[PDB]
Amino acid sequence: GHSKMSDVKCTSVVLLSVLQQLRVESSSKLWAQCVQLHNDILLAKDTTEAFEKMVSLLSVLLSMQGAVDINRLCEEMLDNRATLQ
Repeated sequence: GHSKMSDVKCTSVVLLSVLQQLRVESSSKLWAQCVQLHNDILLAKDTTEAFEKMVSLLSVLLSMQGAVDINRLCEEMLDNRATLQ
């Protein structure tokens, strides 16, 4: 059974077309541990602050994934997205 967001065309595509598109390469159960939750995150709040935070998770998670400096020098796409993302 689907917990939320049951067939809405672009469940498990949107964040793959943005984050892993260049940041995180391909196939990491590590990264997927947040790429799962992004699918549910689309109905978090409102279409902005939902999807926004769906990008948030992975940007923090990229640290354990292999990053040391990808917060601050990347906040230009999160904080200068939305002062929120």
